[PDB]
Amino acid sequence: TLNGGITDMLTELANFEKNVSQAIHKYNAYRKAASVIAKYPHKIKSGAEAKKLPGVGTKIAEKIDEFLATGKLRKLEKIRQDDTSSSINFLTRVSGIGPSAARKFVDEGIKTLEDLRKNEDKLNHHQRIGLKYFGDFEKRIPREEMLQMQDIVLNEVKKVDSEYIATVCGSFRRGAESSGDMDVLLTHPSFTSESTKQPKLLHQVVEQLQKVHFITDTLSKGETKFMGVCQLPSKNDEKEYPHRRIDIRLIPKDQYYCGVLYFTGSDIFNKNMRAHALEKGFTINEYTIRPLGVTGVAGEPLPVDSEKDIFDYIQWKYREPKDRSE
DNA sequence: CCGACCGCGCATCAGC
DNA sequence: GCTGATGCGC
DNA sequence: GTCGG
Ligand SMILES: Nc1nc2c(ncn2[C@H]2C[C@H](O)[C@@H](COP(=O)(O)OP(=O)(O)CP(=O)(O)O)O2)c(=O)[nH]1
Ligand SMILES: [Cl-]
Ligand SMILES: [Cl-]
Ligand SMILES: [Cl-]
Ligand SMILES: [Cl-]
Ligand SMILES: [Cl-]
Ligand SMILES: [Mg+2]
Ligand code: NA
Ligand code: NA
Ligand code: NA
Repeated sequence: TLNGGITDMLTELANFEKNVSQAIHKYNAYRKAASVIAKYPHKIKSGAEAKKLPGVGTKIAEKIDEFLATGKLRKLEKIRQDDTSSSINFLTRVSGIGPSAARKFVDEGIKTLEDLRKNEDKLNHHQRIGLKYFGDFEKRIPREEMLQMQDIVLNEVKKVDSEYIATVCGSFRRGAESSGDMDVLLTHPSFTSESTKQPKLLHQVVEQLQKVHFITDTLSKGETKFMGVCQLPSKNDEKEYPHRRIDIRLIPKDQYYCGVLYFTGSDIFNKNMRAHALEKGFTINEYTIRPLGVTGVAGEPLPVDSEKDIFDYIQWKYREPKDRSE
């Protein structure tokens, strides 16, 4: 919040480039700058001071001067007044509707929450659930509620097979007092990078969760990735809790650390760390860390027995989850 | 300059 | 049916 | 939009 004005501005510019301009790199450029400045322990007094941080170049430096001077940015004021941009931005807030779909809907006159509702026939399954819970997915989840959700999931998973290990990751694992959703890493001895000794490993869990009415909907589902909706049970006479987004990722047991590193994030932190890995000659995904051969082709998985082993490989001092919130 | 910008699962489409 | 490109998301 | 070679 120290530099909240500036970071909000950069985020708005990032989302604009992503949703309207469909310019992913400009999007990521603004995000990075926002991230670097959010972490900066001083109240920025000028663009120049900001340019000193990696990620802030000449352009963002100017915008920061304009912002610090007037408390606003013309580029944004104009964008806010543009109907197409505003429409596209709004629609992209529905889960399942990205930049393309949003622009197409607008081409059909479907630009508001009202238009989306009377045109359900024009939405795929995911987008349909996104609209249904449009308001709920906008609410944050207090950590207290994340703890109740954690307890349900672990206990339910345990009932299916005592050997399943479910680990809540994402911002929750990073210690956040509130999370946008719940992220669950799931492992089972029958599933290793070596073999899948038992089928329906993810299915059984999803099934058990739906049975106790925890999982309410399904956006998408595969052998290793589940993307849906869940809701805590409410007591007698009390207003029921909001529906929450939930992701469940089944990863080979023997590749847990690369998996938990990945799911703990943050997303930006992962991008920076993977980028750094490359510079050091490695490549990192959710399954392994491999060296980059002379020809650039990835080599064989390197042995890993902790998240720290991954950090060491790329010559980075270990960073506890709570400090990976970039 | 100017090329790189992390890496991957699922849903959906077009071409065969 | 399949493979691959594209959208969307984590 | 920013950066490093
Ligand atoms: N390499 C990558 N990894 C990624 C990426 N997007 C997401 N992720 C990883 C890291 C996230 O923590 C994790 C969960 O995804 P989530 O969106 O839930 O992020 P949280 O950190 O939990 C913030 P919250 O608002 O939900 O509290 O998935 C990506 O582009 N590239
Ligand atoms: Cl771009
Ligand atoms: Cl503004
Ligand atoms: Cl691992
Ligand atoms: Cl791999
Ligand atoms: Cl921590
Ligand atoms: Mg999350
Ligand atoms: Na800079
Ligand atoms: Na969306
Ligand atoms: Na998530």
